[PDB]
Amino acid sequence: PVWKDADTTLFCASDAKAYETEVHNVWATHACVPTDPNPQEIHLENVTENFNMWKNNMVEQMHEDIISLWDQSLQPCVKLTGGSVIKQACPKISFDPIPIHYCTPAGYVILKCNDKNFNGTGPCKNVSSVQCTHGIKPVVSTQLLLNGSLAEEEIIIRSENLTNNAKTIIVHLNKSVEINCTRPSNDIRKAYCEINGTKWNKVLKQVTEKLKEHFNNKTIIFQPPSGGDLEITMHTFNCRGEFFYCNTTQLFNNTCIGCNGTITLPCKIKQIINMWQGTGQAMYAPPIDGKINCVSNITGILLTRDGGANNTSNETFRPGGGDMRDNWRSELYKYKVVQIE
Ligand SMILES: C[C@@H]1CN(C(=O)N2C[C@H](CO)C[C@H](C(=O)Nc3ccc(Cl)c(F)c3)C2)C[C@H](C)N1C
Ligand SMILES: *[C@@H]1O[C@H](CO)[C@@H](O)[C@H](O)[C@H]1NC(C)=O
Ligand SMILES: *[C@@H]1O[C@H](CO)[C@@H](O)[C@H](O)[C@H]1NC(C)=O
Ligand SMILES: *[C@@H]1O[C@H](CO)[C@@H](O)[C@H](O)[C@H]1NC(C)=O
Ligand SMILES: *[C@@H]1O[C@H](CO)[C@@H](O)[C@H](O)[C@H]1NC(C)=O
Ligand SMILES: *[C@@H]1O[C@H](CO)[C@@H](O)[C@H](O)[C@H]1NC(C)=O
Ligand SMILES: *[C@@H]1O[C@H](CO)[C@@H](O)[C@H](O)[C@H]1NC(C)=O
Ligand SMILES: *[C@@H]1O[C@H](CO)[C@@H](O)[C@H](O)[C@H]1NC(C)=O
Ligand SMILES: *[C@@H]1O[C@H](CO)[C@@H](O)[C@H](O)[C@H]1NC(C)=O
Ligand SMILES: *[C@@H]1O[C@H](CO)[C@@H](O)[C@H](O)[C@H]1NC(C)=O
Ligand SMILES: *[C@@H]1O[C@H](CO)[C@@H](O)[C@H](O)[C@H]1NC(C)=O
Ligand SMILES: *[C@@H]1O[C@H](CO)[C@@H](O)[C@H](O)[C@H]1NC(C)=O
Ligand SMILES: *[C@@H]1O[C@H](CO)[C@@H](O)[C@H](O)[C@H]1NC(C)=O
Ligand SMILES: *[C@@H]1O[C@H](CO)[C@@H](O)[C@H](O)[C@H]1NC(C)=O
Ligand SMILES: [Cl-]
Ligand SMILES: [Cl-]
Ligand SMILES: [Cl-]
Repeated sequence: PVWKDADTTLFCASDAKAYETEVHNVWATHACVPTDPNPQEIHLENVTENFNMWKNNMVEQMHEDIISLWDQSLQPCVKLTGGSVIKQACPKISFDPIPIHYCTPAGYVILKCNDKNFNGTGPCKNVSSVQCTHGIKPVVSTQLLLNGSLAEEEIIIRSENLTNNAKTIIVHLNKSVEINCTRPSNDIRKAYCEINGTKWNKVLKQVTEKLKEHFNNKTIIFQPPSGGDLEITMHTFNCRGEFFYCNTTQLFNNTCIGCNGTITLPCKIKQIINMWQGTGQAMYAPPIDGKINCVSNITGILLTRDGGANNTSNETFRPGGGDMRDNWRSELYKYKVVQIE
């Protein structure tokens, strides 16, 4: 037994099939080990550990991994960084995120919180020790968290500090909503996403009811973002190498709270991108021919609540995003690196 909170350089593991030209497979082929063929978490009886997803170095180390992965894979034709114009080739590559694991070196270990209602902050009773995390797809996106895990029971909200309106709110759905996005073949940048309105409006109600429990039964309002750049104002994600920008006004505004068809969101495949890894912009080539389709699971929402509403009866929320660290936080919340003393 015995341990103390600390961090160390982690290493990764994946099922990266060799020869596969998919850029996540080739990055994990040369940078990760094959996953443990025989894991085993030694359950710790009557233990109580304190976690903190918002102050966790694991998400920082995962962040630099995805920065590096994206930095070797999808290379932009022209990168406008720091005021420079570093040009390149931009071969249309194969893109499809693979689950990645994070495993302690000898001398350290990860603790996993098995409390089904754990919100990512503070005490946890059902603690267990693991050598690796689990298969985590590094899906880069804003507004909506796609292709992740779901809450095991009720809807969990996650925030470093709910009263602080500047701290991001992560909503962990206990049930996914299918997002189906397509770019029909022969405007080649014209695309759309289909969401079944009955599913979405239902879980959006459950979210608003759970959100009500954490704001003194205040009226909960869902409005679209208060301006900014397109990466924040629209649900942005990457599908088969193409950067999709989808207008989600029909989701935080169609407050059907004669409306339960299939919501069709408008989308544009953008070339000039505002990077998430930092710095500035990236210019990619026009989309590949053929039908560009990706069907993903909506498993989380990145929310931000308006400030000066203390003296009112409403709490308005808008979809957030931009810091991919919160995206990794959405799956690494239950994990925590401890060194054995
Ligand atoms: C977390 C921030 C990142 N950052 C920014 O400047 N921006 C501003 C930019 C527009 O304002 C949008 C950036 C974004 O999230 N882009 C994006 C790109 C592709 C896809 Cl697929 C996606 F889902 C999102 C966020 C720099 C800084 C080092 N970091 C703190
Ligand atoms: C604690 O979590 C583990 C993980 O599956 C499992 O044994 C069970 O859900 C919990 N144990 C108890 C005794 O409740
Ligand atoms: C989407 O969600 C369903 C049910 O929640 C699940 O069975 C399925 O495996 C998920 N798909 C992916 C790609 O994770
Ligand atoms: C999800 O959690 C909500 C609580 O906000 C609950 O009302 C609902 O029944 C749950 N649904 C599932 C499928 O777990
Ligand atoms: C998270 O859970 C802890 C312990 O149950 C509680 O003290 C804290 O207020 C919760 N935070 C949020 C944002 O729900
Ligand atoms: C009122 O606003 C301040 C910031 O201006 C914030 O610190 C405080 O938490 C708010 N009141 C409540 C009850 O949250
Ligand atoms: C949470 O936010 C409020 C509002 O600014 C602040 O007064 C309070 O100190 C914060 N809590 C912590 C633990 O920092
Ligand atoms: C996704 O949309 C395309 C185009 O509308 C359609 O052909 C396909 O059947 C849809 N799939 C799902 C699972 O909704
Ligand atoms: C919110 O409203 C419900 C009514 O369904 C009530 O039972 C509950 O106590 C209220 N919560 C708070 C924190 O006032
Ligand atoms: C999204 O579409 C609505 C119309 O439904 C429009 O008013 C809004 O400006 C669009 N969003 C952006 C960021 O342009
Ligand atoms: C949706 O929000 C936009 C502002 O972004 C506004 O044009 C429109 O009136 C809203 N829709 C509804 C039904 O209120
Ligand atoms: C709308 O929902 C009702 C049940 O609430 C269902 O019977 C009806 O078929 C739905 N409408 C459409 C067009 O699917
Ligand atoms: C949406 O999903 C619900 C299941 O929650 C289903 O009953 C309904 O028929 C779906 N509507 C459409 C238009 O696909
Ligand atoms: C989500 O997973 C599905 C199935 O693996 C895949 O087709 C889709 O492209 C993924 N979505 C994103 C945004 O990576
Ligand atoms: Cl191993
Ligand atoms: Cl060019
Ligand atoms: Cl309103």
